[PDB]
Amino acid sequence: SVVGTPKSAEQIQQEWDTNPRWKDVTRTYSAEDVVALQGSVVEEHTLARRGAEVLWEQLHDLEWVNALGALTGNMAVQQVRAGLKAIYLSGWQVAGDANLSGHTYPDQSLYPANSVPQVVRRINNALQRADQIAKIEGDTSVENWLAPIVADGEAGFGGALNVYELQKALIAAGVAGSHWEDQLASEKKCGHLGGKVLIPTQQHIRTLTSARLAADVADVPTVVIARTDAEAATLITSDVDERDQPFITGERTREGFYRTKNGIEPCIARAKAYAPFADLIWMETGTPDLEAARQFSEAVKAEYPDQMLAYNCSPSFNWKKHLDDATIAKFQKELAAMGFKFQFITLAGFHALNYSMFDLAYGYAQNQMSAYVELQEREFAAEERGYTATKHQREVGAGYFDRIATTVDPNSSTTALTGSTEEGQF
Amino acid sequence: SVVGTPKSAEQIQQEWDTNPRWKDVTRTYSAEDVVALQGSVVEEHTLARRGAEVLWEQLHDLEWVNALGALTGNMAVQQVRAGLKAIYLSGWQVAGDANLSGHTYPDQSLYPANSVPQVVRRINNALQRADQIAKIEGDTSVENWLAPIVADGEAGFGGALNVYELQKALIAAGVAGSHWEDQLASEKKCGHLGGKVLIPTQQHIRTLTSARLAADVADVPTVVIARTDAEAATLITSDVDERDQPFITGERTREGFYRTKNGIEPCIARAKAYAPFADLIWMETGTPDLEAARQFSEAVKAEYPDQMLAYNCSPSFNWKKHLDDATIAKFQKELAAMGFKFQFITLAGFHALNYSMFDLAYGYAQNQMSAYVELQEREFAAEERGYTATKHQREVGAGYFDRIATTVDPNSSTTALTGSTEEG
Amino acid sequence: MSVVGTPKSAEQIQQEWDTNPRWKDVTRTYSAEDVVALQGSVVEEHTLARRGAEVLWEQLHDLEWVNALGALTGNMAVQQVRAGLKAIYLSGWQVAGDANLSGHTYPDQSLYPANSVPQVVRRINNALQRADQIAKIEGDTSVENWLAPIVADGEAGFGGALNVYELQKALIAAGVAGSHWEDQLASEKKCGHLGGKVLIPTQQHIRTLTSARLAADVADVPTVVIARTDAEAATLITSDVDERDQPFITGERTREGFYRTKNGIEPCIARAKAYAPFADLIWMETGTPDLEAARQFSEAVKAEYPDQMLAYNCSPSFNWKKHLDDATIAKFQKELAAMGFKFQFITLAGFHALNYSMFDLAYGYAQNQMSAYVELQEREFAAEERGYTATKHQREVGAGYFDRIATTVDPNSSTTALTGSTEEGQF
Amino acid sequence: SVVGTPKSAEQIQQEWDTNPRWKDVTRTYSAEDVVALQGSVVEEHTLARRGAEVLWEQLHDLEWVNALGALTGNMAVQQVRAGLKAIYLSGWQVAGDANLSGHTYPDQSLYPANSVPQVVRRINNALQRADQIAKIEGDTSVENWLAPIVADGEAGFGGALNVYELQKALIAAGVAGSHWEDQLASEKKCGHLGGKVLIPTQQHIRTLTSARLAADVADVPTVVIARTDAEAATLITSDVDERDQPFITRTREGFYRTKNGIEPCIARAKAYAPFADLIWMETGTPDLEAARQFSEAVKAEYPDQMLAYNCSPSFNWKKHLDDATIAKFQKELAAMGFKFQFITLAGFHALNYSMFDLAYGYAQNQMSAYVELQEREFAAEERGYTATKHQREVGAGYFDRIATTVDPNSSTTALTGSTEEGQFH
Ligand SMILES: C=C(CC(=O)O)C(=O)O
Ligand SMILES: C=C(CC(=O)O)C(=O)O
Ligand SMILES: C=C(CC(=O)O)C(=O)O
Ligand SMILES: C=C(CC(=O)O)C(=O)O
Ligand SMILES: [Mg+2]
Ligand SMILES: [Mg+2]
Ligand SMILES: [Mg+2]
Ligand SMILES: [Mg+2]
Ligand SMILES: [Mg+2]
Ligand SMILES: [Mg+2]
Ligand SMILES: [Mg+2]
Ligand SMILES: [Mg+2]
Repeated sequence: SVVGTPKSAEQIQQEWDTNPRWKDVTRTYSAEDVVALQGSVVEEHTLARRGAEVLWEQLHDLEWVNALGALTGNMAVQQVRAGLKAIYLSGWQVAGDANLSGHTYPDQSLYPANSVPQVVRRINNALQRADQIAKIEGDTSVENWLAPIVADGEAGFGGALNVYELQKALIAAGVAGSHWEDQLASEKKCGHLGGKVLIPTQQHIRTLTSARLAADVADVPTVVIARTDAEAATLITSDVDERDQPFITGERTREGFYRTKNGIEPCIARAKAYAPFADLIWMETGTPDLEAARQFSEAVKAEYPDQMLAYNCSPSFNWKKHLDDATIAKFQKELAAMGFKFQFITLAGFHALNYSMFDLAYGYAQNQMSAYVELQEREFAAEERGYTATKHQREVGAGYFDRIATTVDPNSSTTALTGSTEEGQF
Repeated sequence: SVVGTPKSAEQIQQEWDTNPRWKDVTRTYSAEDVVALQGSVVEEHTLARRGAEVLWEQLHDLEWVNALGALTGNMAVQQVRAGLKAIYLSGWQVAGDANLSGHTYPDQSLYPANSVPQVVRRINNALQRADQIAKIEGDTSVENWLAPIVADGEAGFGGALNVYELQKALIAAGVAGSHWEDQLASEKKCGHLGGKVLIPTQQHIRTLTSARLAADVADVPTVVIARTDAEAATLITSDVDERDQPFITGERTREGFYRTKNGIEPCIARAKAYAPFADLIWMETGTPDLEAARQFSEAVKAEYPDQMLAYNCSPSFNWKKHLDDATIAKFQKELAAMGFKFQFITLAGFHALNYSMFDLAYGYAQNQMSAYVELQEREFAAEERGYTATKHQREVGAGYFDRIATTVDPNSSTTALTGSTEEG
Repeated sequence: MSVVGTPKSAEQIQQEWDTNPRWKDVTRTYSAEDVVALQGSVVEEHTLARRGAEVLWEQLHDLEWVNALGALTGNMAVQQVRAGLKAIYLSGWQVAGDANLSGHTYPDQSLYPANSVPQVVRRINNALQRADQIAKIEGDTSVENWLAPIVADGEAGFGGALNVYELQKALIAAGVAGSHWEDQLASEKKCGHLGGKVLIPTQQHIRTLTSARLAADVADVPTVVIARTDAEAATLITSDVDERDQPFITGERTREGFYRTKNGIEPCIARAKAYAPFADLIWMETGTPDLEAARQFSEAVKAEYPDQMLAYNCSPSFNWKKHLDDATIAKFQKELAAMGFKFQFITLAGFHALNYSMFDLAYGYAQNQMSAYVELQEREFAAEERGYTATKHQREVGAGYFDRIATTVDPNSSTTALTGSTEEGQF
Repeated sequence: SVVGTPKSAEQIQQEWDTNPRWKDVTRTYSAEDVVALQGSVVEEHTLARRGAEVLWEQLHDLEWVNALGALTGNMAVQQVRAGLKAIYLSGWQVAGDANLSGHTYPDQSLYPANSVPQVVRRINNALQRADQIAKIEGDTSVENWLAPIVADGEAGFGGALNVYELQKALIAAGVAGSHWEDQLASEKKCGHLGGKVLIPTQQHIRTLTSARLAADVADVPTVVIARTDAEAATLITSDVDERDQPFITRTREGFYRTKNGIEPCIARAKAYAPFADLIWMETGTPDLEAARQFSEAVKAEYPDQMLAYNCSPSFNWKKHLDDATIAKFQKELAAMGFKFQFITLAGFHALNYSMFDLAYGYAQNQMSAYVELQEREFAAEERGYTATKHQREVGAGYFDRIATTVDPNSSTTALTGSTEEGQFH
């Protein structure tokens, strides 16, 4: 069999040399090194390839790509139904409510390292079902159900090999892009939690190199995003890297960590060091501030004019405490003009899920069915805007599985939608 | 070690004979049969025991117990924060958005049989975290974070042994109660989908016997709920049971199923047959109708006066198409007076999750951050009603893990909440 | 937009069905248009399922026969291929007993979660991929194909036609080459050599085989579909509705409503003929390892379907030397191959190898401590003569492969694994 | 409900003060700190409690406790059937053939952190099934099917909170004991691989403190084992700890070079002793004299301190030792106070060799090779082997008893009419 035969080093090198995808991309390893790791067969990763290709085209074609954190398949389906063109998969939300330990965790890399890959696979499965249903329903209102997924690689759950395996698993699950931050994995934090410990600049370049190598061995053009936590972090594991030494105070903690001077200066320095290894760069920041965003963007683009940036529109900010309604309304449009081409609300799904169930349950506790009927009536009203989930049986594929059943046995007595209350009452 | 030493058959029999929990409960097997299956060690199932005890007390103490379908841990936490005293775990919602295949499924027993147990364990873990956080915060506003979970056993994913293993896994995960329906597992449907096939009355008694046996071997007083699908089902696998023969038309399908006359009559007959084996009885119905509910309740209670009933307030009903606002407002209160002591909205979580994300995403697609700020402002406003999740770091246990970190090393340089944007 | 994973047209699918000799003897009661209607906008490529199915089909026509042993761990499959076997058998019995997603030990009654065999297919493929990766960096060309095709157990499909469909789809996603499907009631499913088996009607099993083929067609891979009949020993059937089953119905029913049926080779031959248009291979479970009974089955099926390939379970559930002499045991698989049994497998080989080897080691260790372990280590050193490599356990699980990843990322790494290892020093 | 009501700080303190289990145990946190973390309900962990209690009793009653690495449930069942009194659960074997990624890995903490807990739960489930079957068969030949499990915590998969969560998950799964090593989690290695990086002495005390705290919050007396990798490791993350500074002698990564050998192992063992129920030093060769030097040095300061010894398959045994020394090896270690002795990778070698041997024979001679194995199994029945009868071994008789309890007249029970009933009795 010739199925999945690897490319030659010469073919890979020719693609690196000529495909404009790789115009601004440094690889410190060789094409021969990639082939050496591929064995005799390379599995095709259709959704990872398609998603990465679509995401790269969108980042260059659209004014910007925006996304909301999704922690369930149905969440991603509604994001795409509502007109969004990308899915954001938050590690924070996976820690809080969707990880393979079954526990609720704060955002400290506590959950099992295959948790985000499993949610990537789940979101792709949910979008595939919506795509399958749309086809049998003749629904062409959504152009692309398979929206690219950008997923959270955190600090890679250890060393370069832990990074490699997480990137490989995200690709197997069908990820389009992944982000990687310059924190110590054993002390990893939410960008907006305290107690952050940076790793040396060269160690994060190793992480970004490992993430690219896993994508190259998997033969897919995954979008690699570099995140820096240097705006708030006051600790670093080591002063070994001369690029980090300007910020080192000389003081050490009892753990052996070095105190370091935080702020935009070390973020700009790290962003420039990461740029040759990053398709997008993201700096975590303490406030939603267009002027601070402009300072970062202008400083990076002075050295790397074509470097695209990413911006976390964090729910960890109290928005109307900091900004007026006019500034809130223009916020993403203004960032887009500075080169922030991927913009995302990390914890949108956590807030939508927790608030909506609190609101319904509180009403139900007081007024029982009156509270539920208020929601059902809002759902009927949303059908005008394209909402379909009021008809919950077809939404989860009852019509699709009926079509499988009648394909196998046209005369089946046990199909689902005929005689359903959905057919009768909706 | 004497840890987990089994009870004697004599001790089990004495408990069956004297505990009022077992007043109305038929067991066709013996205490000796239970001990024979327990090996040398019986694992304690703390959350299954506590949950089952609390649920049984609530069903007798409260006017009624009501619940909403939860498909994530955080959903269950908000249900309890909002004042609900029980969690409903829908198999439909697990099929649609929370099962171990990773696929979206319609409600036809397509997902792996350990999926509902995993969500039971997840909900218990989430309620335990809320309980842990409440303790370190000195928050006494919720009396019982460990609300009892009633979970969906569907048709047991095969035979009596598949039923046994699902009940055992639900108990291991900390379930309080489980429901079991008289459908053929291979053709299982949502109560409000078509194409339902019943199994014989005696086969469902075998299912209910197996569910009780698994609870007895696990030494926990799990609430066992019998569901009948006979109101809409027009097929049955076999005419072997004389109790089913009055409804058999004599016609068979090409699959070998028997046509049967559906409606309230076979539901009442099956409910009476199931009553000695059921802590609660549930009949699926085509419309939310207080008079039809009364007919069912009065017919069952004529033979079994103390028999408690359960009612699915289904989102599969178009509520304002059938009922006026006054009838909707009194609906659960009126059912409670008829003996429907467990009432639940099966698909509440699916609708809350899908609608809230559609609404936010649509607004965000049009107006970006303005749409998110509308939600954040609703969250701030809900703090007056007891909503806490606006402070998302403490909500998922950042303060609890900080307390572990400072217990291990009081002088740690790397705790999370100090210097957080949440604090500042 | 991206053209990655664009589906084929119904016309292209139909042209393949009409002209590819793979489909020469294959009946599909649904249409090419029906397949495209179920594929949405994007078809995921299943590289290992495609390659495995292609290799298995070629092997079944090229080799005198394909033989396999039940594997329940990745390392088991790796050793089977290292030892020269060209296919992996994945037993549902072994998954029930020691490798299923419940974490429980079960008898073979479809008690475990339905995604358990797919997970083990993915595990075996991952293990063979690691052996393939290691062989490449070691310049080891002693094994031609590390990615041996996997034939996996679909049992009775864990419910209805839709449960069958989803199990086949998950087996394909995991990289299966072939899957087998039996005519038992899923709710009463048994090991072929346990009692209490309940058949389903002939037409219901054709529905199962149709569903298994449809899932492979929608996944766009030529999966090998194996039909198994349990009619040799089963004395119960769910229904007398199918006229093909009525000749064996006694008329008596159990209190469960099952019909008693006359078991033996006659209903197996009848069912095999009914299944043949829907089956790449046919397997009848049998009560004893008997070459003459195998010949009777083969000749009866091939009289109607001359090119129909057959499969044979060389079951550990047989007491072999109670039934056969050493000469008959030695020629057994060769003689079956000449009758058209082109896939032959020992279902529970892994269970017996694992359980016996650990009992033997643990018993010796309980008595004589390190002397018992050293006896095993010395047998491993001795087996290097036969091509065994796992004595060097660090390279066997990829320490050298991960060192190569580490030095690709950072040539100057201070923290690679094999340099300074006791394996480098002492082996 | 009063089910799972927590103990008071006063009750916990009274147990710490008076139970001889805690005689040699330092806790740097308080009883009040433990109660503060327990919420309103404490889940009972029956198998973790029973296993830890049995293991502690065995370590004081038996000349020594020995074990083999088990990576499947059936492996553990055969170890107990054969007369072993403890199960060892190797992280190396989980990396190689039993982890939740589905991948084959070298021993570098690459697999998901809940992998060893899942195998603990699996082994307990398998031993429970063997116990259930033994009861219905009236088989009293094994006194305790629920042998204590000692499991691998590696370097805790990150920080003190990752340690805490792994210990909690091992306890939930029913572990009796867990081991924890002084390596950097991001660079973790097999004891017998190169490229090991130590963490500071105080950082490992933090790990051991976190492992004890998780057991205290879970209210079970888990056996906590401290492992040092200082015999071979030539790197350490930091020179911050004055106890480590005597061995410090930097790399491009910022690691400090350190002088390896028995001296830093003895120093670390003494520092860990107040926080460790057993202490284990990885070593380069199986050497009774080096073991004696370590044991005598630790017991000089901590006379009752029990030790653990890895009888590693990573050693080429007959290259280093004669048959006489191999025969007495565990007995001699036991006399030095090595009360837990284990062959880490026994299961990997038994599984890989047995399938290679069978598959090679089958490739050459087909059914003749399988019949050789089946005949060895029949022959082993004299020594107590039961798995030749594979249907009863995996619980066909147990599930038949469930089926007939539910419906005595069931027509679909498994063993009646089976080939096992027909051909093996
Ligand atoms: C948790 C952060 C996001 C992150 O660090 O991924 C936030 O508060 O937005
Ligand atoms: C799906 C049903 C509930 C069920 O059958 O569990 C509904 O529509 O409410
Ligand atoms: C259990 C059978 C195999 C099977 O039915 O898969 C045997 O005994 O070989
Ligand atoms: C891999 C080691 C064991 C370990 O470090 O757990 C060995 O070689 O024995
Ligand atoms: Mg994150
Ligand atoms: Mg760049
Ligand atoms: Mg249901
Ligand atoms: Mg009753
Ligand atoms: Mg099988
Ligand atoms: Mg054919
Ligand atoms: Mg280890
Ligand atoms: Mg000590």
